Amino acid sequence: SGFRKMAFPSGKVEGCMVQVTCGTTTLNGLWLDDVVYCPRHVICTSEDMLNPNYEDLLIRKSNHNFLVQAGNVQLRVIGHSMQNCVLKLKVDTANPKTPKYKFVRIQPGQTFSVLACYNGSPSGVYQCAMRPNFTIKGSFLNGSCGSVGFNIDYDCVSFCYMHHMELPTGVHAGTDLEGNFYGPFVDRQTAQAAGTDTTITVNVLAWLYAAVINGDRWFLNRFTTTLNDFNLVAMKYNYEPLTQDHVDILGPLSAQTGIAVLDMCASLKELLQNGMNGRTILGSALLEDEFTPFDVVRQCSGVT
Amino acid sequence: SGFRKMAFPSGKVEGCMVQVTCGTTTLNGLWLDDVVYCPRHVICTSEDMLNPNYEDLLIRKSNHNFLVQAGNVQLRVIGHSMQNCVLKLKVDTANPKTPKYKFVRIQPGQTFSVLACYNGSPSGVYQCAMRPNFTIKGSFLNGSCGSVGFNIDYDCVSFCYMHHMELPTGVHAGTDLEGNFYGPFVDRQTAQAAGTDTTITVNVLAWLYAAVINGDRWFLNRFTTTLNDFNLVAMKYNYEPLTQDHVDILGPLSAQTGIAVLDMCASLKELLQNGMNGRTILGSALLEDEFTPFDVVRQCSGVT
Ligand SMILES: O=C(Cc1cccc(Cl)c1)Nc1cn[nH]c1
Ligand SMILES: O=C(Cc1cccc(Cl)c1)Nc1cn[nH]c1
Repeated sequence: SGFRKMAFPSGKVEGCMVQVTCGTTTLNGLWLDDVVYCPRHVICTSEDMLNPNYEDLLIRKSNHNFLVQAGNVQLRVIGHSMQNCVLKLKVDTANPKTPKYKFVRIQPGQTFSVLACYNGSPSGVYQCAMRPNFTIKGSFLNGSCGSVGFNIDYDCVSFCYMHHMELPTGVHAGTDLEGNFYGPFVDRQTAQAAGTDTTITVNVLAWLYAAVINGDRWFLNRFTTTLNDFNLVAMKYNYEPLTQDHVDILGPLSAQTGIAVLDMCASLKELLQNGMNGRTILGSALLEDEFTPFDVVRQCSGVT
Repeated sequence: SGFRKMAFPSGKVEGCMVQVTCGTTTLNGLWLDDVVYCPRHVICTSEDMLNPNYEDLLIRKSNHNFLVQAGNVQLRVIGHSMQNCVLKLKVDTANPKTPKYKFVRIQPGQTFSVLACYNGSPSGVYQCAMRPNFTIKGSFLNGSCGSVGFNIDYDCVSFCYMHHMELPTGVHAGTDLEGNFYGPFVDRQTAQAAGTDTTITVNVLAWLYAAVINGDRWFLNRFTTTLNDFNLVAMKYNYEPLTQDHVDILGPLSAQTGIAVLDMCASLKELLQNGMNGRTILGSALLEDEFTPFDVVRQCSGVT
C-alpha cells in the first residue's frame, strides 16, 4: 500500500564518492576501480569558465595538481586524460568498494537516482528524470558537480549521469560517464536556454496505473480513445506523443489492472481537458511524470 | 538551485539490514552491535494476527527458531527478549558495519528517511514525516515490516521508526526502536482508524521559505497577520496551530530571506483562502508539509 517517489538505496554509490581538487576548485569524483571520473571544469577558475579552452588549460596541469581524497585518505594520481567533458584520473589504488557497474547513456523520459554530494561527501538522495529537453530538475548547489545519477539492477550500478552545470533557469545539465552532455549543453558560463519541457506521457500513464493499484480510481471514466486522437490532445498540452512502443511497455500494468492502455489514455485525456477539480491522485494535485512503467512495477511488486 | 524531496544517503542503514524468519513468517531486522531488532509479530502466523497473545506465543519459541540471515550468512541467536512490540535477538557476532547510532522517539511533524526492505534486502529510500495522527504515508508491501526510519547527523544514525503495519486506509503505523507504537495503534489485525490528518503548518512555511530561496515568489503578498488571526484560518483548513516555538524555529529562514514569519503566514493564509489558481510552487500544485525548517536549511546550504 502507498506509492512514493523512491530512490535506489545509495550505499554502493556512496562508497565511490571522492573529493577532487585542482588549484582552488573542489568538486566530486566517482572512484571505480583505479580511475576517478570528474567534470573537466575542475581545472577552471571562475574567471575562466566564460570561454575555457580545456585542452590548453589541461596542458598546465600535471598528475600532482589533482588532489584526490577518499574519506580522509589521499589517493596517488598516476595518470590523467580528458574524455569529452570528463577527466579520468588514474590512481594507484583500485577502490575496494567498487560495485559491479556499467556506464549507460539514458534516453529522455528515463528516471534515475542522484546522490547529491559536496566535498566528496553525500548529503542526500533523490529520484529524478531526464527531461525531454535533456535537462534534469535537481537540487544542486555550487560544489555539487561530479555528483552522479544511477540505476541499480540487483547488484549492478548503471551510472547514467554526472552533474556539471546549472542553467540560469535553475534547471540542471550534465553528461553521461563518457563525458558527453545530455542535450545541446556545453560546459561554459554562457547563457544556454532549455527547450520546451514537455510531459512524459508514458510515465504519467504508468503513474495513473500505480494510482489504480493503490486505490485512487476517481479519474477512471467510461471512455476510450485511439493513439491518433489521444496524441492530438497530447500535442495541445505539451505532452510527448504516445507511440505503440509506449503502449507495449504499459502492457504488464494494463494486464495487472485489467484497464486497456487506450482506456487509460482516455482517462488522461479527460484529466488534461478538465483538470483535477481540487482533487488529488497519489497525494499529488498535478500529473506526475517521473515514474517510468518499470518503476511502477518494481515498486508495486517489491523488487530488491 | 532546485529543491527536492531528499532522503538521507542510505548506506549506513543498508549495512544493518538482515532477514529474520520465525516459522513461516519472514520480515526485516535491524542489526546494531550484537542485537537484531525486529517486529514481534514475526512469531505470528496470519491465522493468529487477529487476537495474538504475544507473551504466550513467545513461550513456544527458542533461540534456534529465529533464523537471522545477513546477506547470505546465518547469524547464531544466543538470546531473545520482547521489549514492547519489538523482539531483540542477541546474536553471537557484533555487526562490523554498525554505524554510530541512537534510538530516538520523534514528534509529529518531524521528517525521516525510510529504507524500504524485503527479505533483508533494500529496495528503495524515500523521505516521509510522522503525521499529526501518528501514521506515516509510506510505500510498504507485505514483508516490508522491520524496515526502519532514520535521520543522520554527520556520522550518527538516529533510528526513529520501525515499520509494523498497514491500516485498511493504506496508511502506515509503526514503533520507535524501543517497540512503542507511535499513536494509539496496536500490532493486531483489527480495524484501527486513523484520526484527522492535519497539515504540518510549520513545515508548509519552511517549504514556502525554500520556494522564495529558489525563485518561486508569486505567492508573496503585501499582507501580514498575527498568530491568533493566522490560527483561526489554520483551524478552518485542518492545519496544525502555529505557536511561538514554530515562529522561533523559522527564525533562520526568516533571517536569510528578510521575510518576517508573520508576513509568510499571511501569504499562506491567502494561499489557503484562494488556492493556487492553476499555479505551482516548487513543482507542486499543493502545499507541501513534509519538509521541516531544519530540512530546508540543510538542503539549501549543502550539509553533508
Ligand atoms: O553550474 C555551475 C558551475 C558551472 C558554470 C558554467 C559551466 C559549468 Cl560546466 C559549470 N555550478 C552549479 C551549482 N550547482 N549546479 C551547478
Ligand atoms: O500490516 C501488515 C501485517 C500486519 C497485520 C496486522 C498487524 C500487524 Cl502488526 C501487521 N502488513 C503490511 C504490509 N505492508 N505494511 C504492512
